Amino acid sequence: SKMRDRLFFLLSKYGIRPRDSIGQHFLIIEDVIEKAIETANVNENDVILEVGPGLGFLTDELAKRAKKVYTIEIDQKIIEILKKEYSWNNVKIIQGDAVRVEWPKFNKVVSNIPYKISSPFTFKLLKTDFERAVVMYQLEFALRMVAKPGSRNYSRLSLMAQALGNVEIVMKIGKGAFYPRPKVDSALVLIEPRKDKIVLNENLVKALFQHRRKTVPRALKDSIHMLGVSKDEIRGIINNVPHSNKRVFQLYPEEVKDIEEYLKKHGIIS
Ligand SMILES: NC(=[NH2+])NCCC[C@H](N)C(=O)O
Ligand SMILES: O=S([O-])[O-]
Ligand SMILES: O=S([O-])[O-]
Ligand SMILES: O=S([O-])[O-]
Ligand SMILES: O=S([O-])[O-]
Ligand SMILES: O=S([O-])[O-]
Ligand SMILES: O=S([O-])[O-]
Ligand SMILES: [Zn+2]
Ligand SMILES: [Zn+2]
Ligand SMILES: [Zn+2]
Ligand SMILES: [Zn+2]
Ligand SMILES: [Zn+2]
Ligand SMILES: [Zn+2]
Repeated sequence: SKMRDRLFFLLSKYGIRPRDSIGQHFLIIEDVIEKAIETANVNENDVILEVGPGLGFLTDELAKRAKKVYTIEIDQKIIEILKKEYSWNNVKIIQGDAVRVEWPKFNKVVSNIPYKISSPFTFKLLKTDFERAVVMYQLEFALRMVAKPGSRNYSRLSLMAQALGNVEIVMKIGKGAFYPRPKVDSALVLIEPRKDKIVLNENLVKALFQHRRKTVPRALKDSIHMLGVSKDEIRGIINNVPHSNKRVFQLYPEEVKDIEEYLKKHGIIS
């Protein structure tokens, strides 16, 4: 393992630990890096966003092919290492939490995504304008992203992915491709924005999917009551909601949109 050795050499050169966070797993196989890049069709005109460059193995490959790369890294020591170890003309390193910082404009994402931020990063991405995202997640998370309405793992993530994106698992990635080796496989995921998006009210979606096992009427009565309004105000309106015979985890985007329009009509959503 050429690149695994390079990892050990760099780690010890700067005397740094393999992880700043329990879920840090460096991508250390060149063919997986190149597969991600080729899946994304990275070319000389692309502006790329990466999150968590680590010791910069994917960043390096991106920089050779892309017009510009923005890479977001929380750890200042990692950043110092990237700056000393590489010579790129076309990489802007953004210090901070990728979930919290403002993103530059980009047309593509090519990134390994730490599991700890997989969910908030993906919700943020789905709300941005991009042409294509090729990202690596833990396999179970990727399977959540492509779950179908009514499956056990269909969640708010699944709904928004279906509503806003076209998502494909391109392949599994073995745990052998990272150091340290994770306990589970990863997956390479391709995301493109839907041309005809189903744009859903985020507060409604969160309210419904708080307790996704609940019936649609119960989920709404409970969530709206907890906002601070009397049950008496909303009981009859909620009892006549469309798709009331479903549990929330069975709802298609199209059905959530119906609920939203009904709720706006009845003064429950502003
Ligand atoms: N495994 C893959 N490369 N799948 C490619 C999907 C391409 C995508 N649906 C598009 O509209 O461009
Ligand atoms: O701790 S690693 O398996 O995300
Ligand atoms: O090509 S990278 O090593 O600056
Ligand atoms: O493909 S998993 O079994 O490493
Ligand atoms: O996309 S919103 O539901 O976080
Ligand atoms: O909260 S009021 O509408 O009874
Ligand atoms: O069933 S809803 O799309 O009218
Ligand atoms: Zn980091
Ligand atoms: Zn190469
Ligand atoms: Zn689980
Ligand atoms: Zn619950
Ligand atoms: Zn009460
Ligand atoms: Zn329905």
